[PDB]
Amino acid sequence: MKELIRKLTEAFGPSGREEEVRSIILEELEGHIDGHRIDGLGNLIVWKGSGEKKVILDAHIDEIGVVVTNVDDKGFLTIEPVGGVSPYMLLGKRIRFENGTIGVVGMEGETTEERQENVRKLSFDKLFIDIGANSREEAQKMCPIGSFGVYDSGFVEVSGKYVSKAMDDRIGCAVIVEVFKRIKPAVTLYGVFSVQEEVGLGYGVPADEAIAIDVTDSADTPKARHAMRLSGGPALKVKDRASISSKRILENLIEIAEKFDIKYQMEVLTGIPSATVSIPTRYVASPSEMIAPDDVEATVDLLIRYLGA
Amino acid sequence: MKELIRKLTEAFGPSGREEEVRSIILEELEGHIDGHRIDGLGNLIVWKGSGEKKVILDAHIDEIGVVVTNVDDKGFLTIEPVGGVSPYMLLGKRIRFENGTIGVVGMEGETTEERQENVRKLSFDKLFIDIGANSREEAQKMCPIGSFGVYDSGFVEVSGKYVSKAMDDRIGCAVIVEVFKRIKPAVTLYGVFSVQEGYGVPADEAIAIDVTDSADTPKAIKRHAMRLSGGPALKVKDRASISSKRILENLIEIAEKFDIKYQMEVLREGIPSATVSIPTRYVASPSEMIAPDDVEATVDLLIRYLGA
Repeated sequence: MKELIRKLTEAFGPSGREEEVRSIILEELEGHIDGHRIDGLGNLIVWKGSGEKKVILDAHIDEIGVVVTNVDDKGFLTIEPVGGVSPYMLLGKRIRFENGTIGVVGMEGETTEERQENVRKLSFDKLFIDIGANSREEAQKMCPIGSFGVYDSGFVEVSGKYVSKAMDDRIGCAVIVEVFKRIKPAVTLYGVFSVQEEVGLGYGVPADEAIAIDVTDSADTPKARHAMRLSGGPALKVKDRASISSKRILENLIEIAEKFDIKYQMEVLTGIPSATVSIPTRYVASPSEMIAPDDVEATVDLLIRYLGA
Repeated sequence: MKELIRKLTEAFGPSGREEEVRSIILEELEGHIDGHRIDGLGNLIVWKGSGEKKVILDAHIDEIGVVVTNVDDKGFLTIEPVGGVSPYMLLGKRIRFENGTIGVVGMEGETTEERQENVRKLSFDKLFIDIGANSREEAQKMCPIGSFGVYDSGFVEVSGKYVSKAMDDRIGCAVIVEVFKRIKPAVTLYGVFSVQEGYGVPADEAIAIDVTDSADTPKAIKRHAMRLSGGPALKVKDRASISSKRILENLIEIAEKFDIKYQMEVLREGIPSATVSIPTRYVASPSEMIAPDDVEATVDLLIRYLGA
């Protein structure tokens, strides 16, 4: 499953331009789905099987990033965040744009003191991106205003661990894709690959259950609520104010996991019945998000036992 | 071109399941092309010629339709649209599915009172499709969830006009096919028959063969001014590059010189582009109408411009 994860995490698809991720999902699903449609609202819906129960599995395909907002007369670009990206993750980083263009992130500051003051309280109007252009006009042909860029970071193996950009939520996408690749479904199985709605503001199909496959913070680094750990298994979410029928879903998955010796952890926080299953991830919103591949496999196991028979 | 247009418009090809459209196009182009390929999404790319200038002609092969989202206990189907299909265009119609199955669209609410307050606020969950099934089991075996359907309408002549489903954009597909059938190319000519909307074709120019609304009906949309028998419609894009405007200027001189009828359609852009459109009445209904002379004038225009 390693190559599927590389391809998905490495895909270009910031909130706004996810279309290359949709192509990668579909080509990976070629031969494993009975059909696919992109519904009115930007969603790739795929399906397999014909059981009476209709189960949806949903992961979102957009990643955090940057959008170009101005260009200056020397060809330096002004950027603002897309999704929850911190400027501290951007100092000295390279950024990939849609056309292949690579840019370098720098920070303003006339004097040694002015630059240390800027890093103490860093803001996106003290950053710039350098794409090698010399003129406002040479830069606008390469990356015009409104262009999206992403971490120019790719997938690598650190010991057991898998590290890449955009584990949140390309790993959820990979879990769904690998379920469709392996499953003989006892249900009518939908795979829904959504775009997150921008924060200043329902599926195309009726189903009986929907299971969101997400990323959850793995709080097992230095100086760290009985929270989620890498290699603890998939994190089954305990949501307050869940319905009878949602709670039944959660109890199913638990029983499946115990019955089959599938490691899992229970995650407590501090209309179609729904559950949430999350992959524990270190360093969310950085260029080197980290997962344990045994949790990813544990998660595919659990969903195949639950939906496959 | 009459049989070409009948075959293409009547073909089954809703977004996703276009194999019959692709197969008919290739059948019509046998011996007229130098090669083809079907890409990963289902775009068909064909080529003819070896001139220095490379021109892509592009039309899209998918049509509007419905998708089966549920089956009930007595075999009736629930549907959602695929493309811009209006629930009022589905009242009383037949829908044809990929295996030949035919369904009748009905609307819920027996009482004559609820029937006329549904058709005020009509919605796809007031609709069902009857395929003569008597249970979910019959019905799911004929037509599983996720099955696609199209209008069950075919080609007819209406006093010198042609009427069919999916003129948008099978008529653009027949324009491309006919150009390749007739032309001695001076360019390297590519034909791209696209799926849901680079193609891996490096290309000097690209001309979209589309459908435009013919606003020459009673109380027609005021904004539109294109007309059947007015010729191919040449899109004026307010924001065209020098090279895109160069293409449009080239088409106007061809049409003026060879006495071809044409009309001007007025309101990251890398590959230079222009748009040539067939004026069409009743787009998105089972009975879209074109004038064959616009189609022939469009074919004429492209052949005088791209070779002979």
